[PDB]
Amino acid sequence: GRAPDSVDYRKKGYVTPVKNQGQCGSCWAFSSVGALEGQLKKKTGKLLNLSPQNLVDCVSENDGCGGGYMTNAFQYVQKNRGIDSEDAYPYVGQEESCMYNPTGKAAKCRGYREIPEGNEKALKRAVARVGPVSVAIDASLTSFQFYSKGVYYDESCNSDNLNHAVLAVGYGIQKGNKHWIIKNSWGENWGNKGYILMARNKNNACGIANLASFPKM
Ligand SMILES: *[C@@H](N)N(C)N(C)C(=O)[C@H](Cc1ccccc1)NC(=O)OCc1ccccc1
Ligand SMILES: [Cl-]
Repeated sequence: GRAPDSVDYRKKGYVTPVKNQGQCGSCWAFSSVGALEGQLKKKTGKLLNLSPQNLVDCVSENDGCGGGYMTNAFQYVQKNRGIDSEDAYPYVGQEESCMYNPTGKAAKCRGYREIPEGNEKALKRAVARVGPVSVAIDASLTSFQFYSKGVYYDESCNSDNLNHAVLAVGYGIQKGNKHWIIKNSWGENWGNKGYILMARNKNNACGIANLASFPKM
């Protein structure tokens, strides 16, 4: 196909530093801003930390630290005509009243698109064509908690048990094992400096391609 065999948007400067969401159920907000940060770098050449807090406080269809959908975050940025920067709307790991200000607007959104349910070929073509893509996974296993290196594969991962939201920032192959390059929001001391390589084309391992989406900019 058109899509490269390997792409790593970290090497292209599309990916901001790894964040830590803390105990707040804001994985959906980190996943959403990571996809928007990628599109902002692609469309403008600038990499900026965007505000997950803006989403936690202001996306009324989501439950703040109580969880949320990435699609509701992209719909909010579009309807709201903006999202603020992290720097001036910082992450405080607790739900507060919405303090969105358009003077601090750092990005806009024109809606979102969904990858077809369970289609890893279509997720690869989207990551190649678009950039980083928001994904939901089964991150429930202790093997995931203690991940260090290599390509994560666990036969106990359940593609119908989506319980965490992360960001696919590329894909490739390592020691013969195809992978997705996944940015987590558990800080830089988790995983491989905050990243995990997750098995690719292993029958939608951990449900990586079951609820993937990206923003239009
Ligand atoms: C992350 N820290 N966190 C608590 N999670 C697991 C969520 O927020 C999940 C992420 C997710 C997204 C899509 C599919 C599967 C999992 N979202 C979630 O639990 O949404 C619940 C919700 C509550 C209120 C309004 C909308 C959704
Ligand atoms: Cl979602």
